[PDB]
Amino acid sequence: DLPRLIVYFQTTHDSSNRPISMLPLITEKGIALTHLIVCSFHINQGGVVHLNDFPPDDPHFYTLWNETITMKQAGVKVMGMVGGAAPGSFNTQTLDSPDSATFEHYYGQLRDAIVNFQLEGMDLDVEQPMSQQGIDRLIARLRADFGPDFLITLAPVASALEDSSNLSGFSYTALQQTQGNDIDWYNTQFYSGFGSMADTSDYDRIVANGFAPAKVVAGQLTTPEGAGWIPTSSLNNTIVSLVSEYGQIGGVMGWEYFNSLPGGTAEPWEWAQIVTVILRPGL
Ligand SMILES: *[C@@H]1O[C@H](CO)[C@@H](O)[C@H](O)[C@H]1NC(C)=O
Ligand SMILES: *[C@@H]1O[C@H](CO)[C@@H](O)[C@H](O)[C@H]1NC(C)=O
Ligand SMILES: [Zn+2]
Ligand SMILES: [Zn+2]
Ligand SMILES: [Zn+2]
Ligand SMILES: [Zn+2]
Ligand SMILES: [Zn+2]
Ligand SMILES: [Zn+2]
Ligand SMILES: [Zn+2]
Repeated sequence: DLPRLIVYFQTTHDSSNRPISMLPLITEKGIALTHLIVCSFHINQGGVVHLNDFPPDDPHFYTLWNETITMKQAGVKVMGMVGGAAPGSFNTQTLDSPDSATFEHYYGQLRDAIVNFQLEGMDLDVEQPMSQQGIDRLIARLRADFGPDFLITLAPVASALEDSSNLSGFSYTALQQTQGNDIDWYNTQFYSGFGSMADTSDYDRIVANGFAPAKVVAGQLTTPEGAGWIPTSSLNNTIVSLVSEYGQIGGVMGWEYFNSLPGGTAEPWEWAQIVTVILRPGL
């Protein structure tokens, strides 16, 4: 059900090392959260999968995993993301390995984490180069093992869907051609210099390059701690225009939860309330 409202949840504990609850996203009024992406999972050569600084089964994450059950009860799909800023998950030592046993070993760890933590999807946020063969295999294998209703997404930077600047090495247009039916949507990063939601031009260019609006989620920084943040009012103006063109867009994702403007660390759920008013103004 479009539009999706997706929140990345990377910072899991506050400055006092206390868990940050994800539950206000379902308990505070006026939020239509569709997906919560727990991140960032890391594949480590010679190691075990980590969620940020600890293995996901560590006591550090007891509160997190307990809360995910409640999120799912409320109708939110809980996914993981592997990759992001920290290199190591998609190189020739791990998931891009040309050694079959090495690939099976690290892939098996990812598969096992998905099963053990009862995730409903996986976002492959590839921010270092990975071969075409490697990404194609990973997606096809995930699809093979987890079935057609498991969610598989990627997080291209916006220009990577416009035949331009790309963090991932492989081609997203080639990927869409060969594995597009296995990919539910693209968490498209309109920030860091790679694209802008301040007008419709970038989103329209991506659509014209063969990526359906239903599969292009407009990614947004939730704070100006980075490059390319825009006010939600600007986001709204652009989305109104896009909807007039396409009827339905893929939705919006936010990087990342805990300190989101306007409410900050005190009230980080206010972002999701505002974006819900943008995407579903009749709710
Ligand atoms: C919930 O937390 C308890 C610790 O109080 C832990 O034993 C249990 O495994 C947790 N549940 C999940 C799904 O992680
Ligand atoms: C979005 O923009 C339209 C057109 O300017 C406006 O009517 C509406 O108030 C805006 N919605 C939100 C949630 O800001
Ligand atoms: Zn460790
Ligand atoms: Zn990132
Ligand atoms: Zn990113
Ligand atoms: Zn189905
Ligand atoms: Zn396929
Ligand atoms: Zn093109
Ligand atoms: Zn407030």
